[PDB]
Amino acid sequence: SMTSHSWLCDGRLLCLHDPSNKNNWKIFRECWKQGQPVLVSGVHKKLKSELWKPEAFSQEFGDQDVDLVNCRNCAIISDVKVRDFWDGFEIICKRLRSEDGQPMVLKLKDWPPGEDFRDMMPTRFEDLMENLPLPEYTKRDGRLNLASRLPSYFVRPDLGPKMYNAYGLITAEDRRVGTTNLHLDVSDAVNVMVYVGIPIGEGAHDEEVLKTIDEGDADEVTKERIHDHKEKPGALWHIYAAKDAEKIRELLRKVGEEQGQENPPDHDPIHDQSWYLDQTLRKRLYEEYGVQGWAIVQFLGDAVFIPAGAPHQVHNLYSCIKVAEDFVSPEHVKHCFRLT
Ligand SMILES: O=C(C1CC1)N1CCN(c2ccc(F)cc2)CC1
Ligand SMILES: [Cl-]
Ligand SMILES: [Cl-]
Ligand SMILES: [Cl-]
Ligand SMILES: [Cl-]
Ligand SMILES: [Mn+2]
Repeated sequence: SMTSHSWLCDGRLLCLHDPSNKNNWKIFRECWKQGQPVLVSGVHKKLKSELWKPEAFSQEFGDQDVDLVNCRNCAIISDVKVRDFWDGFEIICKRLRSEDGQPMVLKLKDWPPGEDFRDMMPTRFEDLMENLPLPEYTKRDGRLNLASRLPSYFVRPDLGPKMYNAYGLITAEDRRVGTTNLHLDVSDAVNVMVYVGIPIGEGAHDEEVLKTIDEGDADEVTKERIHDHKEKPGALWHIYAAKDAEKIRELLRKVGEEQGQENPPDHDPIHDQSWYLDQTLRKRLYEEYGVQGWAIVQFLGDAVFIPAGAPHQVHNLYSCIKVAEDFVSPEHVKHCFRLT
């Protein structure tokens, strides 16, 4: 039977089922006030699916100049055509290769660049913004979005949205690497999975995806969305409460020292965006510092709500197109205030 919502993460994560329900705020707002992330499923069913395909981005924008990142070693691939990224999104034999002859796991950096999404892609901008869940929080002009209403004593987010495009991580060694490393944002954000590409050529890599989800500490209900309903899983997230940020900094200063980094005792390993918490580090965070997180699998059409100040990291299971919008809720405005 169709229900308003369910619980993931053993009761600690709200999952809303109807992305456009006029009464969603009644279920959402107490979870949000307590500083929890929230998941909303079904956004893909509201979108024009033809606007969000990798082949359309290549045909329309392929001659633009961009930089890529090799996710395995952080090497920057400078000044290539954006088609060189898109044409290998799902077809492994078309991907740029490393010196060892293997196909690379690539991230497309800063594309579209800066605040240019709306100017470059007006039809896509309209399709995303008209179908965001919790529209009084998430729309530029929402009644509960303070972004356009605050003075300079507050850090204001850029004009969005922003697109996040990267291949899936593939090997046993890739399990310890991030697509996006551990960091925090001073605004709230909603991140929508608009396309998942499951490749061909090495298309049989479904086994290491199951081991990554399991070792990623995913709950038993999350493990059922695959096996029972064959939804397409895009990315594995870990999110931590804003109140636990300093304890995470203490763990990472101690691990940097153990590994022979030479950092002043005050440097900020979260702002540095240089760490990915693998199974070993997540267990050490729990056991040595008392900190538990939320392990979330973002399927096609899932929207992830990330609270301001909450440290978070992202590991792509398959090739993902994500679109995210920043907003400033009244519940979390303290995180962008410039005093005390
Ligand atoms: O000099 C370099 C690397 C430092 C960037 N490259 C030229 C050769 N490339 C290549 C790899 C596999 C292959 F089948 C053909 C060519 C890899 C990239
Ligand atoms: Cl908070
Ligand atoms: Cl467009
Ligand atoms: Cl709302
Ligand atoms: Cl990163
Ligand atoms: Mn972020």
